[PDB]
Amino acid sequence: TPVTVIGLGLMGQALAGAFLGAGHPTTVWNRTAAEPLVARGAKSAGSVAEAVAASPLVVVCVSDYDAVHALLDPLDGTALQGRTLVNLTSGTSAQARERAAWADGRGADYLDGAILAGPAAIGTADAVVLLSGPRSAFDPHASALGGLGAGTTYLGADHGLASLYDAAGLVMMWSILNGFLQGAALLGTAGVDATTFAPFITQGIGTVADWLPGYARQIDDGAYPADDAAIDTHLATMEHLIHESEFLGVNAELPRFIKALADRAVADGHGGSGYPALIEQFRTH
Amino acid sequence: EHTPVTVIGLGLMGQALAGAFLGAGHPTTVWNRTAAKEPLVARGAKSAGSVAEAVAASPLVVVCVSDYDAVHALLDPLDGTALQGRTLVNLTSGTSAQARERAAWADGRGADYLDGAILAGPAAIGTADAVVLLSGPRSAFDPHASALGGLGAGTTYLGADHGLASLYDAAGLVMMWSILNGFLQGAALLGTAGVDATTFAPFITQGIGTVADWLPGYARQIDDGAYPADDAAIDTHLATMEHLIHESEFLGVNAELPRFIKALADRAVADGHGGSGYPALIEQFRTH
Ligand SMILES: NC(=O)c1ccc[n+]([C@@H]2O[C@H](COP(=O)([O-])OP(=O)(O)OC[C@H]3O[C@@H](n4cnc5c(N)ncnc54)[C@H](OP(=O)(O)O)[C@@H]3O)[C@@H](O)[C@H]2O)c1
Ligand SMILES: NC(=O)c1ccc[n+]([C@@H]2O[C@H](COP(=O)([O-])OP(=O)(O)OC[C@H]3O[C@@H](n4cnc5c(N)ncnc54)[C@H](OP(=O)(O)O)[C@@H]3O)[C@@H](O)[C@H]2O)c1
Repeated sequence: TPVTVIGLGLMGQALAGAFLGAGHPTTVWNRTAAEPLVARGAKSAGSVAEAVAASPLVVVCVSDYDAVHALLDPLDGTALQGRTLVNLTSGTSAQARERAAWADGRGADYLDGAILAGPAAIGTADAVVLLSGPRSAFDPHASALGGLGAGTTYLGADHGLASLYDAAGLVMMWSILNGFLQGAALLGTAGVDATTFAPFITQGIGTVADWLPGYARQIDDGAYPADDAAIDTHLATMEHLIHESEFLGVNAELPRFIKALADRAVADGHGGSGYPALIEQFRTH
Repeated sequence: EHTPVTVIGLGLMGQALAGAFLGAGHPTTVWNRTAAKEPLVARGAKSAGSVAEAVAASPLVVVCVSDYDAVHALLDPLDGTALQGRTLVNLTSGTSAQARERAAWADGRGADYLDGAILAGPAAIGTADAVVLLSGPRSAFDPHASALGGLGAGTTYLGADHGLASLYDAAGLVMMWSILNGFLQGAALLGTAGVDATTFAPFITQGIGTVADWLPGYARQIDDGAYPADDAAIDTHLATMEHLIHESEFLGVNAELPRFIKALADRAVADGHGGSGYPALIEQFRTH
């Protein structure tokens, strides 16, 4: 099964590498042409149009959806007819949904994706690559695409999903790093080093993560039982976190933000509910 | 051993504590404002007439009540002699300043003092799931180490400062609220497309594990003043944070959290740490 890869930054190379390493006749193109991939078995290509004509499966990985626009919008109406396009460029759900409409009007199958791992992980069990789009676009190329890693996974029909998953993962990542930093600062005031702190906090991170499947069950019904842990009882402790932060002269913006949300929930009379009732705060504005 | 211990305060957590001390074979005296709050004296527990009697019963006294204002209310009125020669362990939640205050007070009252914090629910007490942090001087902790281990294998002594247990509790709490809020932001986003929280959860917990593994390394960076980019500099985060905001606004979900995240990164860029790795943001968390 021949496959084409458009875009050869760090990630584009990894992608092409995995397709060669899995035995695919692999055609390649980049703006700045120029090499190692053609030195393994890769056929290099003269233009974008030649790259697209080479394979029924076309993969795109460039910096943003503006670059995607730049390389794909100029193509002939016929160039994509009957082909499957897989766009692994990072972007928003709206960008993905747009390319899906565009690709449909250009007579093509389209999968929108997102890579959640570094270039080194591609082709291993560490790779996570999410795909969204219709089954008719994915099933025929499932074997080919599995070549990027066992973590290559199909999320469902709506082309917006990969983006949304990538967003949920990113906000969680920033949330954790910032929580960690707030912690290290606090403890640093008493001279405890970050490296002493870390093993403590990773144990705790694991504990909290185990609570989430249950919080998900609560969110999927509209049912937020207190379980001796109601939002009201969090409130006092959040004040302490703020007072402690202020008093030691570290930043308190994060603790104050945390208290703000809980106050809102109390103000809509959800004081008596479990923490996951805060989903309503995250749903509005 | 049959080494006697007293427990003052019998809310959910106070009961669990007293339960663990009985279950470990300790002659266990008990007191609560709302007396008869009973099942404990129905196991082998001796109940007590007043706070003073409870303190006179045991060389080891443990306190677990709602806040340090309550602690003030029950302990300040005692005679100067009532605590002489005893070890007081306060497992009430509070601030480092509240802990350091009681340590001074307890010292002037002729007592050894450990300040602690419980990081687990009542059910976990007496098991391997219990985490109970203790801080204070070795002289206060060593002679009662066996007794206190009876609360769980996760019972741990943090060192001399009477403020450390509070500070560890704070770090753990802020991390906990940070993760839950991240999770809720995610669920709201994915909810717009009809994907259920329970579908989402296994995806996010895989990721949480991946990020946690980065932290020992981030700690090493923070402990030197050295924040190398590792092909992942704060500048390169910046574009993506804008997308998270634009996505949030556009789908009509809350965007305060994504905006807050971008705010901090902007500050770091404005002090010319754009080129550094993410852990250079510790400086933002250390000021204002
Ligand atoms: N590497 C990672 O850590 C990682 C992880 C997950 C996802 N991703 C995503 O993968 C995608 C690719 O990133 P990358 O690793 O390739 O980083 P990158 O090196 O910045 O991307 C470079 C690729 O984009 C092309 N490009 C950029 N602007 C262009 C334009 N106006 N016209 C034509 N081509 C343009 C570059 O062509 P030139 O030859 O002209 O430079 C090159 O092919 C990005 O969405 C990135 O977010 C990356
Ligand atoms: N349970 C948990 O999930 C958990 C987890 C970690 C830490 N903790 C901590 O454990 C400590 C105790 O909380 P808990 O869960 O046992 O709370 P609780 O169910 O509110 O029990 C609170 C205790 O506070 C006492 N109290 C409050 N004000 C008082 C006063 N002015 N004078 C005398 N006694 C007073 C109550 O006695 P009355 O019954 O007579 O009112 C009761 O024994 C708290 O600091 C809490 O943060 C609890």
